[PDB]
Amino acid sequence: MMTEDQKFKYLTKIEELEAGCFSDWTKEDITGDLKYLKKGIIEESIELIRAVNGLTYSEELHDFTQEIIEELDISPL
Repeated sequence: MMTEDQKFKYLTKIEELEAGCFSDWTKEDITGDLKYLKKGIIEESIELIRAVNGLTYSEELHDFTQEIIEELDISPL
């Protein structure tokens, strides 16, 4: 189900895309209501499932670009 490959691209995503661009480079298409599901693809911890049953709970995903989307962006691909 995609993911796992582009997850290392998160390195530079948190670098540049932290600006809040609607060219948000978090995988393709919306999985969550506001696409914000796509962040839990890498660390997939169950405690994060509390947020949308898919994404970060915003406790640990920061180094993996969580606050870039965090329900602020709604841009699919």
